[PDB]
Amino acid sequence: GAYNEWKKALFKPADVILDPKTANPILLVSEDQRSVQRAKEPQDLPDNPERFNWHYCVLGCESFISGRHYWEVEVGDRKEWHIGVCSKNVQRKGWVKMTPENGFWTMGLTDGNKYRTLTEPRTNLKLPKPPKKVGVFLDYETGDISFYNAVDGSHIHTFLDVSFSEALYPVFRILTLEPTALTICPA
Ligand SMILES: C/C(=C\COP(=O)(O)C(Cl)(Cl)P(=O)(O)O)CO
Repeated sequence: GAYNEWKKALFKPADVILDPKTANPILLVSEDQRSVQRAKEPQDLPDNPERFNWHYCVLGCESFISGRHYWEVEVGDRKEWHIGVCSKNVQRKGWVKMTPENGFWTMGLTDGNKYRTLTEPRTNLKLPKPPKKVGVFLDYETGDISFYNAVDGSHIHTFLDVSFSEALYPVFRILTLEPTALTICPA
C-alpha cells in the first residue's frame, strides 16, 4: 500500500549480485550473478574462508554498514527458500542455527506452503497469498529488517529495532532440488 510506496521512495534501491566465493559448493551461481540454483552434487571448489561449508547459503558481494536500502527477489513458484541479511562475522564453517542472536535475519518457505521467520524459536507466518517477489528493507541505524510482497506491497515480517554492530550482507539459502531458481531483481 501507500506506506510501502513511501518506504521504497525513501530507501535506497540496492543492486545486489551474488558472490560465488561465498556459496556452498552445492549451489550454482549464475554467470550474471543474479540467480542461484542447487546442484545434484557439490562442485569441486576450494574451502576458502569466505565459503559456507555446511549451510547452503550464498552472500551478496557488497555489505551495508549504514543507511536505508532495499532489494527484491523473485522466488516464483520455488517450494523452498530462505532470504534476508546476515552479519559479516557469522559462522560460515560448521552448522549454526540461523537466528538473530547468531547474526541471521531471514525468513522463507519450506515444503511448498510453510512460511517461517527464522527467529528463535522459529515463528510460523500466516500469509494471505504466497509471495512470488519478496522485498527486503534494511534500515541500519534504526535496526529494522522488513520483508514484503513486492507485487502488492503487503507485509510479510518485520524484525524490529535490532542493534547492529557489524556490516550486513544479503543472504540466500536453498535446500531442494527443483527447477525454479531464485533471482535477484536488478536495481
Ligand atoms: C540442511 C541445511 C539447512 C537446514 O537448516 P537447519 O537444520 O539449521 C533448521 Cl531445520 Cl534449524 P532451519 O531450516 O529451521 O534453519 C543447509 O543449509
